[PDB]
Amino acid sequence: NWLIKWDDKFQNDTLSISEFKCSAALAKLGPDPKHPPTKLGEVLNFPHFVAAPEAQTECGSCWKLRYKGNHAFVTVVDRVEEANLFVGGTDLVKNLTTFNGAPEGYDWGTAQLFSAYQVDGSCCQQNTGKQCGDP
Repeated sequence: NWLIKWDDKFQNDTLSISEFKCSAALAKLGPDPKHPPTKLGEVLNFPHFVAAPEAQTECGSCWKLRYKGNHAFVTVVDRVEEANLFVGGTDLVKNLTTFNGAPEGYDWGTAQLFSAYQVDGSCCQQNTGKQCGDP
């Protein structure tokens, strides 16, 4: 029963990574794992980013989301404290939750997902060593 809502925060390239509750994990999620990104725009997989609840999702984890016949791979970069809720960047959500031209999720602002599950971080461009493939 995952929901997704959208918020411009998660595609705001200019925001300091300090503004996200996953800031420590974000520091390690630049294209150089030694030189922290300072801004959200520099983090791997930007802007397919979501806030998601602690315990259910780990900071920096990669999740495959499905809506109808669409899917996306998203990095958890912040927290919301509502169970089963993702809040994603506007364009991410708009694209995931458009069905045959109708931006269902975006226009309503909340959409229910068909499914969400964590996948290997390579799906979110992280250097795990593995190939994303087709999870």
